[PDB]
Amino acid sequence: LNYSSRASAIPSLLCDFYKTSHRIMYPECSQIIYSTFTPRSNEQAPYLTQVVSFGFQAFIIKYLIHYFNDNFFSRDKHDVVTEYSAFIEKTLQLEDTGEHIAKLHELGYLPIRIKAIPEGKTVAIKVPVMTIENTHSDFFWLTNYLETLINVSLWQPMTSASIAFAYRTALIKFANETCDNQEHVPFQSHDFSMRGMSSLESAETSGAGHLTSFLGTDTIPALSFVEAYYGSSSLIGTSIPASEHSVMSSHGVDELSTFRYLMAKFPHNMLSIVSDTTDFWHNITVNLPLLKQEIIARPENARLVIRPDSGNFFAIICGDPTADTEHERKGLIECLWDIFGGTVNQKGYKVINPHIGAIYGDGVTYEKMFKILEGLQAKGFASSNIVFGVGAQTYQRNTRDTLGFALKATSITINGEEKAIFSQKGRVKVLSRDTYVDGLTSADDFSDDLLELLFEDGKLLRQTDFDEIRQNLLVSR
Amino acid sequence: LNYSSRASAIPSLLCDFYKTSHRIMYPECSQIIYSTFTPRSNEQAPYLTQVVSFGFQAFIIKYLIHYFNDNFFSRDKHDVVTEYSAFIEKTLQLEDTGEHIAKLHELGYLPIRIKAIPEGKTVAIKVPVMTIENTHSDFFWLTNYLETLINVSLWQPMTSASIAFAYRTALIKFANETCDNQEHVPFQSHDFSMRGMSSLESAETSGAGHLTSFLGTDTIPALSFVEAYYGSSSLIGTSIPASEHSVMSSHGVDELSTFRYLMAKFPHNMLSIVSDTTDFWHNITVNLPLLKQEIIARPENARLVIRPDSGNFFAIICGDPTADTEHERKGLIECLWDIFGGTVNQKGYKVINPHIGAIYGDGVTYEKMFKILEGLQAKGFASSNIVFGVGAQTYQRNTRDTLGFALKATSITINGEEKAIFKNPKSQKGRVKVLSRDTYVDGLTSADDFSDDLLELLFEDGKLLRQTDFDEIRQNLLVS
Ligand SMILES: NC(=O)c1cccnc1
Ligand SMILES: NC(=O)c1cccnc1
Ligand SMILES: NC(=O)c1cccnc1
Ligand SMILES: NC(=O)c1cccnc1
Repeated sequence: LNYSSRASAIPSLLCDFYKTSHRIMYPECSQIIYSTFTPRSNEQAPYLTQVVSFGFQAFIIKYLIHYFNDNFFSRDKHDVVTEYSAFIEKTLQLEDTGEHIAKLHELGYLPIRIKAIPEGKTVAIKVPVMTIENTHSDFFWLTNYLETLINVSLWQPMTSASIAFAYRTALIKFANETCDNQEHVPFQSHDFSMRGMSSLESAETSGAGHLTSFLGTDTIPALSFVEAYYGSSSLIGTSIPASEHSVMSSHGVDELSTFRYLMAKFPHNMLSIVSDTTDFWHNITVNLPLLKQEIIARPENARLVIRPDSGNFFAIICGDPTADTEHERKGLIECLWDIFGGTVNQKGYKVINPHIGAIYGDGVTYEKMFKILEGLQAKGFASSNIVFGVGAQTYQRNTRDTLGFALKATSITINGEEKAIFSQKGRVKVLSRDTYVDGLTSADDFSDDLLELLFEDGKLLRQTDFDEIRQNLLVSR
Repeated sequence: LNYSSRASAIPSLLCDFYKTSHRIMYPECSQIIYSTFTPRSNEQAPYLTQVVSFGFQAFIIKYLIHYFNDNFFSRDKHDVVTEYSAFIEKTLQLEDTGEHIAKLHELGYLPIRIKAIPEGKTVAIKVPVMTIENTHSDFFWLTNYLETLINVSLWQPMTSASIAFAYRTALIKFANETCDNQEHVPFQSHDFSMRGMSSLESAETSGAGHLTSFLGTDTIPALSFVEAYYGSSSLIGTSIPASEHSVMSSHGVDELSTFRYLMAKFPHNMLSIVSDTTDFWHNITVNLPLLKQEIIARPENARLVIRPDSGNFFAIICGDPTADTEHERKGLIECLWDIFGGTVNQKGYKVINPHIGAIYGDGVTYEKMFKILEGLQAKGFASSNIVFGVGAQTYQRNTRDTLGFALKATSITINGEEKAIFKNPKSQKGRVKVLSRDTYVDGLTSADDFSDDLLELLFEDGKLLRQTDFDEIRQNLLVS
């Protein structure tokens, strides 16, 4: 959209250094490189059984169209080539005249053709999600030249999106046993991760990935990102006012006043109050009873949400048999049940008085979330009683090997002959969610391909919005 | 910095959402918020015993100066404020006039004062590396508001630089035991990580951190990133021509031909050839002897470097005693020793013929690198015989909890009184002064001394007050 960052990365050198040397290492009369992008393995995260296609549109627009147009094709040819040549002389000591860079510049666009799975659709592990190839014989080198830029910018949004989807899967499973409806699920995983992401750019694409399965986020720039590259008719994401530790302790030690003060500031909004700044169980067992009348007086769409931020994840929410105190043996959810109202649903699980709520957002991971819900189900509490603030220990603590993303070349054309290069071999076609076929030539029939032409020769050929992406994911279930 | 990328982040909403609700939550007559950025623990990575200060200068310039000048202060004001109000309107159903945003805009600069450890200096775990506060009473909320952007963009460069330092420390330690000199050390950790970083921005700052201790990198944007924000007189980074699997297999299964083809293409440069596309040990035990004559004829400055990319990291390099074949029972390094020349140095370790080299860059981690070097020294091989391609399993496989980074507010001024704020569910209180490398004092007020503070004033009221270049950073780190 209408803002801008100053950049240093040279468009024609947006790669691993060694890719500059590959053009002349290729056989003579090389014409076409065909490559595949694949989530090859989930042994490091077996709960990720579906890979959610997400991020391509943003990547195409930001880098392949805008970054190259703004900083390469728009600039003067002589300056761009002289910079490339000069770099290769200082760093490495060889004469590269950059004549291939100039030829590309004269072309005016990337002779690149990309097919990808529609965003919001999902595929099994080991199924290709993207293919790329060059469309002009002189630029065989360009396909793999772009390998570095492709997955430095795409593996994170898909891993985030696929993690979000797996969370929702677990949350729906629990709602089917403990809850009469699933109205709470779009809000049950709230993105907390921004401050712990490795950079703002990683915060936008990972946050955007979370928004494909959930409405709750604290990463405002992820909202702005989804709006700039995808768009939707309704609100992209939602959030609530919430206190932080500095706010609580700046009000001193009488937290009974601070609770009351903060609740007056947000009379008609949902409001989270971090409650462990001084003495958590004092807040829960002493001040919450004193506030009960004021709590239940607030409108239902303005519930007070209690946020612990310390102690063992399971014991705080579900309780510790190892005692000393019953409040510690019962845990937060049972304590709120004792204090405030509640009902029992058709499925037979306790639902807390909807005037009070609870959020745990302290290093939340998938197995911690799962254990907590298993804990609550065992005590007879509906899974809708807890919200999870999901942070960097979920969305930052990944690598390209979480789902095993690799962009590997699988077919080459030399002197008019196409040969498979060595998983997959040759050109690929995706038949369903969990099956694909390879060993294909460019003459074969791709009519029934799930991979959809996306970008070719500088043009975005097919555009989606975030409403379509989210609908595609509903159907995926 | 003569390029630009298109941006989506709204300057005045560039934060955790709940920070927008915090301004009206603070006590009335709040004036100054003072915060510290501290690496509190290395329990998750005990090999990181020192924190390398790195990344502040670039962050200040890119974001606190350029991004806010380009996208906020230079913009309209009515448009900038209306955008903020409308967002608050959509998302909180609350009516915020955006006056505080307008007051910021009328000010023309961030009323912000920042002290930091000079870049390249080093600090013990648990010592604050940066403090920030507001310089204008109306803008207490601004300190709070910037917490999210500060560590979304600063913990990674410091963690990468701190990892690089720990690597170099280990390599120097081994070079001291096994090697006559340590000229090999600046190239022994080569940055492979770019494709495995989570974004280009993270690749730039992590790669920059790597370049503070090492010259070898494949992350071209990390070089030009260092160029733009720091500058350097000496060489920032270097690399060599090297093949990839797609190059090898497009030539087919006759790799002996391919080797000859590739080394003919780069007769006057060092050249790495990935060697496991079809049959690794066939290339090692058959093709390398057939090429020995051709290899050793190449110039000093143009060695061939063999790149394994599969198998067990230790077994490939150091050998597997349980293995069924003699070449596998010894390592790649002993095999290269048998095939090509070698000498024994003053320290008594074998140094392979410098016409041939070896690089391992397949999921390299600090203990993996360490185990391999124990492997080679146990065999009597100098630690200089191997180069490590260090990838995303080192620089992407981190979180902010690797070094325990936390940005906490420690002092608030309310109605002209400074109060320590803290939680007791590090726990600093008040203003901090770093007395030495490994010690600081914290119960301070703004009236105290602060002479000779290791945290040195860096940015104030829109101005970068103190700037370094990449040479000073490397010099500080050498003396460290
Ligand atoms: N209470 C919150 O909204 C929050 C957001 C991000 C991180 N921690 C807490
Ligand atoms: N209870 C919640 O949905 C929620 C959302 C965001 C932050 N804290 C709590
Ligand atoms: N051999 C190399 O230069 C290299 C660079 C990046 C990743 N893998 C290998
Ligand atoms: N310095 C080296 O040996 C080397 C090997 C591979 C890639 N880059 C550098």
